[PDB]
Amino acid sequence: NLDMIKASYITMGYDKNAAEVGEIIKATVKINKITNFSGYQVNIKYDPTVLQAVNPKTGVAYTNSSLPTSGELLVSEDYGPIVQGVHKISEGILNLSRSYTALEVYRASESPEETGTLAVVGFKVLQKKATTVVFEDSETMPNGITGTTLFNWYGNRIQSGYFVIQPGEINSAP
Repeated sequence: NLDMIKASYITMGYDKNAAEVGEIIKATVKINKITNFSGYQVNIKYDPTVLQAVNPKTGVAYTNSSLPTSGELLVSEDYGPIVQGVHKISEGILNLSRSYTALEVYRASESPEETGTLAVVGFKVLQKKATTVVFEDSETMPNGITGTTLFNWYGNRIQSGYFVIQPGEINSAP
């Protein structure tokens, strides 16, 4: 299962599938063909006993309020992006949101951002043990599509029409 694909989705990709205790894998949240996309909320589940959420480009441990590192999308300052992280690190739960707020300015450009990366998080290996990270619904995302909510530039929730592609195993027991 690889990308280069016509269907609309959101996924997570790894820069590597395998790593030693203490090494960091960068996990990138990214989307494909989301119509008039203007923001995301995602809820991420991982094994805290096995993986530690860190900054991907420094290595410093995330707190319950750490920000994701930015992607290619949602960084145009003219459209007023706001970003927030509300985590439960001891349960292995990250919840990240970033949206444009100046939607009228955005709509006026007639140039929607529909495909690209959204967010980069780091995962430092604490045990070289078989482990998976998932998008997963939360009690707090009543409307979450498998732990995801995406919006368009009218401020509407995208209610269907895309796939949530789970990222696949880390350090798989061969």
